[PDB]
Amino acid sequence: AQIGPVTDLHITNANISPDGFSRPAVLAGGTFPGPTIAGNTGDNFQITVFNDLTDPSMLTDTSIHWHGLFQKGTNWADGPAFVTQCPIITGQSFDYNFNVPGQAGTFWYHSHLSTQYCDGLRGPFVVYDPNDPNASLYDVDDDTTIITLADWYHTLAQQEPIGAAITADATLINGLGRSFTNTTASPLSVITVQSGKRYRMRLVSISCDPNYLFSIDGHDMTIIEVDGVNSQQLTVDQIQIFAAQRYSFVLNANQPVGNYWIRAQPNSGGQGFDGGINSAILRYEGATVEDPTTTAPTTFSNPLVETDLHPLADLGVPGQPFRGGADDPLVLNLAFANGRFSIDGVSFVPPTVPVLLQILSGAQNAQDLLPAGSVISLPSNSVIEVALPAGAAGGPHPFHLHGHNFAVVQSANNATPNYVNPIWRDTVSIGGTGDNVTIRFTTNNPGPWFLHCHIDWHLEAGFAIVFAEDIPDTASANPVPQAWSDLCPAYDQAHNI
Ligand SMILES: *[C@@H]1O[C@H](CO)[C@@H](O[C@@H]2O[C@H](CO)[C@@H](O)[C@H](O)[C@H]2NC(C)=O)[C@H](O)[C@H]1NC(C)=O
Ligand SMILES: *[C@@H]1O[C@H](CO)[C@@H](O[C@@H]2O[C@H](CO)[C@@H](O)[C@H](O)[C@H]2NC(C)=O)[C@H](O)[C@H]1NC(C)=O
Ligand SMILES: [Cu+2]
Ligand SMILES: [Cu+2]
Ligand SMILES: [Cu+2]
Ligand SMILES: [Cu+2]
Ligand SMILES: [F-]
Repeated sequence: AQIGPVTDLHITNANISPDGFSRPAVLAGGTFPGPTIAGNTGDNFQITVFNDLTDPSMLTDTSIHWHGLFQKGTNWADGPAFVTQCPIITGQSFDYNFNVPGQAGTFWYHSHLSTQYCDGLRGPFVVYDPNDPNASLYDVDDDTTIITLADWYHTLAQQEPIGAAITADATLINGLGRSFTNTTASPLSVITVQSGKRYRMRLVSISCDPNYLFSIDGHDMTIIEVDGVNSQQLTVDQIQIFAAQRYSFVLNANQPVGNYWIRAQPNSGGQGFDGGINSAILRYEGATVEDPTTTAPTTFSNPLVETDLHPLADLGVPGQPFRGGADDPLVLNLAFANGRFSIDGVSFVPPTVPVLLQILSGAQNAQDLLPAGSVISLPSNSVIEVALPAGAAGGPHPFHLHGHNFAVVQSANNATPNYVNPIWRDTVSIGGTGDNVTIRFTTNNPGPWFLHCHIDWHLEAGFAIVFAEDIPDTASANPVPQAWSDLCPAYDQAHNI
């Protein structure tokens, strides 16, 4: 029941009750989470998105981002509203037609208009590798081995009151889970395994906000992929996974036939597992159909620490092995005050004309681009370093860069940089007060690429900038289809702009 790489995808409103509480939602493919979109490395995806939304309480416009896919030469298909396109209006459709050369791994898709993905438009996106170097580590890798972690809110995203704290009402694992308050014994998700087999579990955070402490009672987890990047095998018994991150791990079904709790503890909202909140079930074939009776340890033996991860391939680190050892070394001042986030003193407010369209129309330096102060040019064919020192309220903030993955030269909670063999990924926690999480990449992908905190509430409140990478080559690199050119006139007509 995976769809793609060529598929329609209808975006609708419907009622759902994933924790026993009914509310309206914004859904892809009629379900929460949406159906898995899948193909093989190098495939041409043609995802024709039909906007059938009618309920303005969750916005009737939409735009979809394919998280972690580089979109080289297809910046117009990336999805962030007012960065690479105007939204699709209701009753219209749009073909996101792109290729995935050189990528294979676990991704996801989500609305990238306002906080709409929180209202339900989120699902997995898997690019399989027919020649996967990790293939011999497991037996089973299919739709039944994808594990999504989601925060779910009873209050609609657009209706979250100004000046009140936002927390979720349930953790959903594979779309099901129980509410933190007024808990009812609604169905839990079951992940089924066969004793003796090995599974590539593809763990996807589709969170709007919390990070999760993920574990499986009685089991350990051997990480083999991080945000699309193959890793050396790293065995852990708990994974702290931040919004929008992905891991693949090998699960060896090597415990007695039985039932085992799957745990996903968010950093906000309900604490613990009373009444079966924050829980799913790992069930072995032949086990009794009943809840697990297992318990977690008080202290985990081998939690994931990001500096323990290393690429499977020899990826290195571009630039020179010291702070500022890049062609374009940046240090961002990341701040929060009075309900708004800012980067270098500027709070992101989406522009009327998408950044890409501004560039195609001839705006040719970043000082000419709107929003003023929110668009930073990057030079072509250059090593970029971005230091992201933490401290802003609401952390730990998982920062994400479109169009690229990056070397994590410095991770949370550890002052030592790694210029030799750090993991590469696309979403990274910037940690806690005094940290200096730092990323590096090379600019080989012309176009405007969003950089933002992936806590969606923080993005909405301004925690973003756009890197206008290689402005001079953006138009030649990214020819645009007529349907894309039609988006802004249709949107602005519908909204009387
Ligand atoms: C994080 O690392 C960056 C460099 O990657 C530091 O930036 C330097 O900051 C000082 C002022 O604090 C400037 O004088 C330097 O020009 C900056 N660049 C360098 C040394 O390469 C930054 O201070 C670090 N931040 C924290 C909080 O540790
Ligand atoms: C803090 O981060 C550093 C840098 O990633 C880690 O240092 C590496 O540790 C490994 C394992 O012992 C050594 O092989 C490397 O040579 C170290 N690299 C550097 C540059 O020092 C360190 O382990 C991390 N600290 C903790 C507690 O995990
Ligand atoms: Cu994303
Ligand atoms: Cu993205
Ligand atoms: Cu944030
Ligand atoms: Cu984004
Ligand atoms: F992305």
